Amino acid sequence: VSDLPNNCLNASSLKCEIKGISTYNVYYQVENNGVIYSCVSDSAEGLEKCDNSLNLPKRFSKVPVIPITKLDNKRHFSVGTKFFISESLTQDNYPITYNSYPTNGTVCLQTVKLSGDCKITKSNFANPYTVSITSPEKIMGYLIKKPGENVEHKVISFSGSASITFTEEMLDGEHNLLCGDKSAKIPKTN
Amino acid sequence: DLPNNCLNASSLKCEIKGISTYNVYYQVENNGVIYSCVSDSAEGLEKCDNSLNLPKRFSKVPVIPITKLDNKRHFSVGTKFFISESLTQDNYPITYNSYPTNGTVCLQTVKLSGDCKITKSNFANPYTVSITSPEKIMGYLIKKPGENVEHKVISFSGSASITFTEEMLDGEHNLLCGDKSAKIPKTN
Ligand SMILES: *[C@@H]1O[C@H](CO)[C@@H](O[C@@H]2O[C@H](CO)[C@@H](O)[C@H](O)[C@H]2NC(C)=O)[C@H](O)[C@H]1NC(C)=O
Ligand SMILES: *[C@@H]1O[C@H](CO)[C@@H](O[C@@H]2O[C@H](CO)[C@@H](O)[C@H](O)[C@H]2NC(C)=O)[C@H](O)[C@H]1NC(C)=O
Ligand SMILES: *[C@@H]1O[C@H](CO)[C@@H](O)[C@H](O)[C@H]1NC(C)=O
Ligand SMILES: *[C@@H]1O[C@H](CO)[C@@H](O)[C@H](O)[C@H]1NC(C)=O
Repeated sequence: VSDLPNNCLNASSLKCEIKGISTYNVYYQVENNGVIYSCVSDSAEGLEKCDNSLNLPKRFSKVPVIPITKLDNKRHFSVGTKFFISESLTQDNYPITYNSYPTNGTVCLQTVKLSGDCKITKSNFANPYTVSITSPEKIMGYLIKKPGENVEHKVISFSGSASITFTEEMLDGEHNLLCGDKSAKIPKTN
Repeated sequence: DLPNNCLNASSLKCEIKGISTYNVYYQVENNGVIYSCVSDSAEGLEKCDNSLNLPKRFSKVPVIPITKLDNKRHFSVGTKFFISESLTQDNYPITYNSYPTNGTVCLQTVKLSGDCKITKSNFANPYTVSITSPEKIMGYLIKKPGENVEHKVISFSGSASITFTEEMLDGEHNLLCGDKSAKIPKTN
């Protein structure tokens, strides 16, 4: 029971400090016996007493996201930010634990986009403004977004299948339905 | 200007800050002010400090950061620089491939990306497969998990014929192409 990564787990038992809050995970370090451990988690549990825990959300959405690498489709696909492990630019890779995985590296904060398999179809059952989204993965996210908006905390998580009926404000020619790695233009009403 | 001083290292005091497998991160000085820079073009940087291992060309196959640390050993094809956000809310101006922005530079272990289909065509050599891809350029590599093979990645357009070597026929090498991986079988 080698418990190196465990130090990040009991943080209800240690002096803790949040260093950063992203849309989908938290960046914090904890002290034990004078040694500092860096941690990244997608779970907000037990971090209430940490310093800088003021804006710690109720829970984190667990939808699959990946970094946006082409900067010009940032406005289109952005759904917030997340913390990632990366390599040090000065080779000072320090020990750090990511979602209870021990590793070496540093912390990167990056704007992210939805990802994963999501099937989009137009439904027979209601109307051309009702769509069905399905996914073989445990959790899949979708977001309806006009480019440039800040609707980052409106990612909806679903398991297996869901149905959406577009509102009228969405039925201009500028709203896109983002689901997993997919983007589909939402039609104009008339 | 935002990209001007930075597409202009040949005439200025340049300094390379890092060289990844697929691009270079440098900075330039003009009239006393420093400008950060990220380019996948090696040209014009010869005069920069720390230029010894600056390659002739950077491969331009699409690559994206590995987000699940577990399957790093299997898919890794080197490292690349990317723009990120300041953790301390101090975002400075950077030019990425002549695209100007605010942010921070990140260095991330990277994997192959894009659409690639592994179809084993009927040929005369048992060890020859055909790969297809609709993208303008696509990349592939033969590696065994953990193999430190970077700069062994191959560009191709439309299609390509891969003729396996002997060593690759241990059941431990994978055909990485785009976002696809396939296991090279044991044959005797
Ligand atoms: C992270 O890096 C450390 C080294 O800083 C690795 O831990 C061992 O550290 C000793 C120093 O006492 C080195 O001599 C060893 O080479 C390292 N062990 C091994 C097996 O490589 C550690 O393994 C690295 N990875 C993780 C997940 O901690
Ligand atoms: C993001 O980048 C823009 C680039 O135009 C910044 O805008 C100006 O940047 C120059 C230096 O690059 C400063 O001297 C100006 O004071 C900036 N402000 C304006 C209004 O032009 C901008 O400050 C950067 N940051 C943000 C949050 O947009
Ligand atoms: C660490 O402490 C937490 C309670 O804050 C508990 O969930 C966990 O089981 C503890 N682990 C060990 C090894 O004591
Ligand atoms: C960059 O360098 C050239 C070198 O002749 C210089 O004249 C000018 O400042 C810049 N030119 C361009 C096209 O950016």
